[PDB]
Amino acid sequence: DLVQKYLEKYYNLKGPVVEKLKQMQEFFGLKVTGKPDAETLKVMKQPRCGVPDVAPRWEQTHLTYRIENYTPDLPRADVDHAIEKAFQLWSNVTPLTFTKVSEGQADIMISFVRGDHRDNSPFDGPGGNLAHAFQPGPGIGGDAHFDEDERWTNNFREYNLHRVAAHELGHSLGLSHSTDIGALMYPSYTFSGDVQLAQDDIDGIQAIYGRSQNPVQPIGPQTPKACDSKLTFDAITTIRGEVMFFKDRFYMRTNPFYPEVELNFISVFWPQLPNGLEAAYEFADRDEVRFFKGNKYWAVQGQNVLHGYPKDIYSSFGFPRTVKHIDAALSEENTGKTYFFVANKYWRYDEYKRSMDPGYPKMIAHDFPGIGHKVDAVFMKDGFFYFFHGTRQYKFDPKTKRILTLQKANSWFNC
Ligand SMILES: [Ca+2]
Ligand SMILES: [Ca+2]
Ligand SMILES: [Ca+2]
Ligand SMILES: [Ca+2]
Ligand SMILES: [Cl-]
Ligand code: NA
Ligand SMILES: [Zn+2]
Ligand SMILES: [Zn+2]
Repeated sequence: DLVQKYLEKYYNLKGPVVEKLKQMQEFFGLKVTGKPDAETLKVMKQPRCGVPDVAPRWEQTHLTYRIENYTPDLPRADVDHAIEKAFQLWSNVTPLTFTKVSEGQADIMISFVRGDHRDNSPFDGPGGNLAHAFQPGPGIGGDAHFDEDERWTNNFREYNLHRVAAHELGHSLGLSHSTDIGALMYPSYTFSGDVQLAQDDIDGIQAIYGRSQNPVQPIGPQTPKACDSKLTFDAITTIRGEVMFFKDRFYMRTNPFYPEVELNFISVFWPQLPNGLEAAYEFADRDEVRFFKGNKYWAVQGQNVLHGYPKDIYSSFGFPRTVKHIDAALSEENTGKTYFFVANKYWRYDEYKRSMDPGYPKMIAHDFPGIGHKVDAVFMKDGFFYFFHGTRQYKFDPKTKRILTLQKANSWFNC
């Protein structure tokens, strides 16, 4: 149905359907069954690149491009900047250079087109297929087509032209789709903060064109792996009955439809949150989650961020200015007491009085023996405190002040 079309378009489906569906589920990290479960269908409905997921190089490293026409969605200058900046991402990590040409036939011709546009791959109206591009070669080789039926933006709203152009131009240069959800070359549209090459993208492009001569040696964000025993966390919170773990740009949480873990961008839920969260907790009575970075914090109700945030922590919680960031936090459901961990110390805040309890830079070591003097992340579940510090997870009883178990940080995951 949807399944048959998707597999035909993207998995070269000419039961052969069952095998193609398994291949699709493998690609997207779904449970490989060959059957169309609700998550599989969710993925199939995601806006994405029109290039298939299943099956060279420009000879020269100096390439030209031409923007044949411009979407009325944005000023021409924003279109030029979005495309220029996309070429720049790839040229930053290779010897490739790109020159914009204003007439004639370039290596890479860029256009905005609707439906049928004369190359055997028609677009499909708003959503679905957002764009496609052709592998290196003569004629239409290199060319990138954007579906004009999309609403193109220059910000976080769907769909950011710069983000999609960086992906399309990857194809133009010889790349194919990645299974890494952190990569620009992932098939489905994603957006998180500033568009950048993941390490997977850098590795893939350099394996075709080589490294740049820049003494830096540009690096990109690596995508966390749930079953990597070296996995550590930025922050963790309970949220409406489940536990969400945060690392860099991503959240992880258990999910029956994914064998190890559901891993996706934080921006799927909360685009306005900054990159690199430091702590998070739920205030259950207000149906609210709060995220901390530096001296600022953001409040959130389900998938929506509240107004007026960020707010600073000094005015809101009454920390002294000496506190420059918080390391971890949890709010205990039946008390309204929030514990904020800051290096080797902790504070207790009363949410209903909206002030710190008396007596409160206390030492973590005095009241939480055995977990060490620093906390990466913490949450509460069934009255226990689950402290994370590096690769180590402590299940700590606040009643007896004892460490029950000590496991890997990734132990909640089906590994
Ligand atoms: Ca479309
Ligand atoms: Ca061309
Ligand atoms: Ca448009
Ligand atoms: Ca932290
Ligand atoms: Cl935390
Ligand atoms: Na927390
Ligand atoms: Zn693509
Ligand atoms: Zn086309």
